[PDB]
Amino acid sequence: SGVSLGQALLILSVAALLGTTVEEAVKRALWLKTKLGVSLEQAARTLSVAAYLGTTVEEAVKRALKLKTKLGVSLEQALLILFAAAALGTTVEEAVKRALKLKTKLGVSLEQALLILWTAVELGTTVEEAVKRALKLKTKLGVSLGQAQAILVVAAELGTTVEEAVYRALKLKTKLGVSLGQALLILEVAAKLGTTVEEAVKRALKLTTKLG
Repeated sequence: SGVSLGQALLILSVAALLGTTVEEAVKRALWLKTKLGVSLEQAARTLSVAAYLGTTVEEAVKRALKLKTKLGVSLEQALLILFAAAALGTTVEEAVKRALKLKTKLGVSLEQALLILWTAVELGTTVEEAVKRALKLKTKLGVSLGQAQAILVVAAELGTTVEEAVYRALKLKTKLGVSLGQALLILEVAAKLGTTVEEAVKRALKLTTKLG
């Protein structure tokens, strides 16, 4: 029970994505988190997958649950599938094949594999090249693969070099005393909101009750 800064930022991003007020975004998210008994993050993510698919939230969930039972995955994983497949513009079976192809090939989570696939979409590169870049960062900065891919996409959303992205991220981790995760989040949210980092955070803090 409580809103970590992280959750708050995401919800901002959702509010943005839906194009609703952040009061209504958070109302919907907290309503979904209880109705489904998921994390708040997962509730926001579900809102964002439904939007991404151009569907209603029930419809998305109904579909996820047909993939949860059919493939024996977790709900979130089912949502990720749907999202990945959308992004690609393929079928779920194809998406699922490619992801379990990356999962085995690289020794990662299914979730990681999907996200790699989605990063590739955004970067406009091959999945081989995306993994390349992510492994380059992982090593260069001693960061996790997740971080690496995150940085990549954030660098993309900003329309800046990965170097400059890191600079600003690190600069926000020093200036504000956040983790790298948080900084990246903040950067992307602010870019999606079309505001400063300071504005985005102040907005996030209005929702933050827990201490991330």
